[PDB]
Amino acid sequence: SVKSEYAEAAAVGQEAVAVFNTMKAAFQNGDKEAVAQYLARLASLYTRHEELLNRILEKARREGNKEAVTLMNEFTATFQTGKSIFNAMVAAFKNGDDDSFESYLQALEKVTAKGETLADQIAKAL
Ligand SMILES: Cc1c(C(=O)O)cnn1-c1ccccc1
Repeated sequence: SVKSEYAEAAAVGQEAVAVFNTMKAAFQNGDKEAVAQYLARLASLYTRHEELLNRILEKARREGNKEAVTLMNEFTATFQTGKSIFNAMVAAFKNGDDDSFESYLQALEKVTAKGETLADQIAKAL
């Protein structure tokens, strides 16, 4: 069901949360080789989540489920905001710009928390 599919996407999202916080600790401690590997892991996790979310949105549209479509349109738009900030963080790491990295890390935390306040409504609508 789209709902088992939603729970699958939610767990993948949670895996990125977990890896992100381990990565933030590694960044603070100065362990750049660890950060590099976590950033690759996260890229894969975020690419996977994006794919699952598009499949859920496409299934909502074929169902003609208007409230689910509306909420997933908003949620996916916010996801692209996170994606752009994440890509900028990765570039700041590549450039050795720790100031920008710290900034982007903070901004991403605020974007993802705001984004996840839509989850309750998505789950009831799907
Ligand atoms: C997971 C997520 C959300 C959310 O879960 O609401 C909002 N943006 N992002 C995101 C974070 C990093 C990369 C791409 C997207």
